[PDB]
Amino acid sequence: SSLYRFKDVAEIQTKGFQTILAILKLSASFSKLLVHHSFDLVIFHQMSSNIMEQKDQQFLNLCCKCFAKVAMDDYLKNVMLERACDQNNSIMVECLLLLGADANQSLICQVCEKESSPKLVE
Repeated sequence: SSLYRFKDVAEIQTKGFQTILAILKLSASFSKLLVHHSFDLVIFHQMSSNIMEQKDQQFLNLCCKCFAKVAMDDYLKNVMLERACDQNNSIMVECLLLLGADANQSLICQVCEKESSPKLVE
Protein backbone atom coordinates (compact mmCIF):
# COMPACT_ATOMS: atom_id res chain seq x y z
CA SER A 1 0.00 0.00 0.00
CA SER A 2 2.91 2.33 0.69
CA LEU A 3 4.53 1.49 -2.64
CA TYR A 4 1.27 1.78 -4.58
CA ARG A 5 0.08 5.02 -3.00
CA PHE A 6 3.57 6.36 -3.76
CA LYS A 7 4.18 4.66 -7.10
CA ASP A 8 5.90 7.69 -8.63
CA VAL A 9 8.39 9.01 -6.09
CA ALA A 10 12.00 7.84 -6.08
CA GLU A 11 13.10 7.45 -2.45
CA ILE A 12 9.97 5.54 -1.41
CA GLN A 13 10.13 3.08 -4.30
CA THR A 14 13.89 2.54 -4.04
CA LYS A 15 13.95 2.05 -0.28
CA GLY A 16 10.76 -0.02 -0.51
CA PHE A 17 12.42 -2.39 -2.94
CA GLN A 18 15.37 -2.47 -0.54
CA THR A 19 13.22 -3.47 2.44
CA ILE A 20 11.22 -5.96 0.38
CA LEU A 21 14.46 -7.49 -0.90
CA ALA A 22 15.71 -7.70 2.69
CA ILE A 23 12.61 -9.49 3.95
CA LEU A 24 12.52 -11.72 0.87
CA LYS A 25 16.14 -12.62 1.57
CA LEU A 26 15.25 -13.45 5.17
CA SER A 27 12.22 -15.51 4.11
CA ALA A 28 11.33 -16.90 0.69
CA SER A 29 7.71 -17.57 1.66
CA PHE A 30 7.17 -13.79 1.81
CA SER A 31 6.48 -13.79 -1.92
CA LYS A 32 3.21 -15.69 -2.29
CA LEU A 33 1.87 -13.49 0.50
CA LEU A 34 3.25 -10.46 -1.34
CA VAL A 35 1.50 -11.20 -4.62
CA HIS A 36 -1.52 -12.19 -2.54
CA HIS A 37 -1.45 -8.54 -1.46
CA SER A 38 -1.18 -7.72 -5.21
CA PHE A 39 2.57 -7.16 -5.39
CA ASP A 40 2.29 -7.43 -9.18
CA LEU A 41 1.17 -3.84 -9.77
CA VAL A 42 4.18 -2.09 -8.27
CA ILE A 43 6.81 -4.45 -9.71
CA PHE A 44 5.24 -4.46 -13.18
CA HIS A 45 4.73 -0.70 -13.39
CA GLN A 46 8.13 0.13 -11.91
CA MET A 47 10.05 -2.37 -14.04
CA SER A 48 8.21 -1.04 -17.08
CA SER A 49 8.78 2.63 -16.25
CA ASN A 50 12.44 2.33 -15.21
CA ILE A 51 13.25 0.83 -18.59
CA MET A 52 10.96 3.47 -20.09
CA GLU A 53 12.80 6.15 -18.13
CA GLN A 54 16.57 6.41 -17.56
CA LYS A 55 17.69 2.89 -16.66
CA ASP A 56 19.51 3.24 -13.35
CA GLN A 57 21.96 0.44 -12.69
CA GLN A 58 21.36 -0.27 -9.00
CA PHE A 59 17.62 0.47 -8.95
CA LEU A 60 16.93 -1.90 -11.83
CA ASN A 61 19.37 -4.35 -10.21
CA LEU A 62 17.28 -4.43 -7.04
CA CYS A 63 14.20 -4.61 -9.27
CA CYS A 64 15.36 -7.76 -11.02
CA LYS A 65 16.72 -9.06 -7.70
CA CYS A 66 13.34 -9.09 -5.98
CA PHE A 67 11.76 -10.17 -9.27
CA ALA A 68 14.13 -13.14 -9.33
CA LYS A 69 13.36 -13.97 -5.71
CA VAL A 70 9.65 -13.98 -6.61
CA ALA A 71 10.32 -15.73 -9.94
CA MET A 72 10.60 -19.10 -8.19
CA ASP A 73 7.54 -21.22 -7.31
CA ASP A 74 6.23 -21.16 -10.87
CA TYR A 75 2.59 -21.36 -9.74
CA LEU A 76 3.18 -17.80 -8.55
CA LYS A 77 4.72 -17.09 -11.95
CA ASN A 78 1.50 -18.33 -13.53
CA VAL A 79 -0.73 -16.14 -11.40
CA MET A 80 1.62 -13.25 -12.18
CA LEU A 81 1.13 -14.08 -15.86
CA GLU A 82 -2.64 -14.14 -15.40
CA ARG A 83 -2.61 -10.75 -13.70
CA ALA A 84 -0.20 -9.43 -16.34
CA CYS A 85 -2.46 -10.36 -19.24
CA ASP A 86 -5.42 -9.09 -17.22
CA GLN A 87 -3.89 -5.72 -18.10
CA ASN A 88 -2.36 -4.74 -21.44
CA ASN A 89 1.16 -4.75 -19.98
CA SER A 90 2.70 -6.59 -22.93
CA ILE A 91 6.36 -6.28 -21.95
CA MET A 92 5.89 -8.07 -18.65
CA VAL A 93 3.96 -10.96 -20.16
CA GLU A 94 6.76 -11.19 -22.74
CA CYS A 95 9.25 -11.35 -19.88
CA LEU A 96 7.27 -14.00 -18.00
CA LEU A 97 6.88 -15.98 -21.22
CA LEU A 98 10.63 -15.88 -21.78
CA LEU A 99 11.12 -16.91 -18.15
CA GLY A 100 8.52 -19.65 -17.86
CA ALA A 101 4.76 -19.78 -18.34
CA ASP A 102 2.08 -21.54 -20.37
CA ALA A 103 -0.69 -20.19 -22.56
CA ASN A 104 -2.12 -23.71 -22.21
CA GLN A 105 -2.71 -23.25 -18.48
CA SER A 106 -8.30 -20.34 -21.31
CA LEU A 107 -5.57 -17.74 -21.66
CA ILE A 108 -6.08 -17.21 -25.39
CA CYS A 109 -9.81 -17.06 -24.69
CA GLN A 110 -9.22 -14.48 -21.96
CA VAL A 111 -7.02 -12.43 -24.25
CA CYS A 112 -9.61 -12.63 -27.04
CA GLU A 113 -12.51 -11.67 -24.76
CA LYS A 114 -11.39 -8.45 -23.08
CA GLU A 115 -10.51 -6.40 -26.20
CA SER A 116 -6.78 -6.92 -25.83
CA SER A 117 -3.84 -5.58 -27.92
CA PRO A 118 -2.60 -7.43 -31.02
CA LYS A 119 1.00 -7.65 -29.80
CA LEU A 120 -0.27 -9.48 -26.72
CA VAL A 121 -2.09 -11.98 -28.94
CA GLU A 122 1.04 -12.45 -31.04
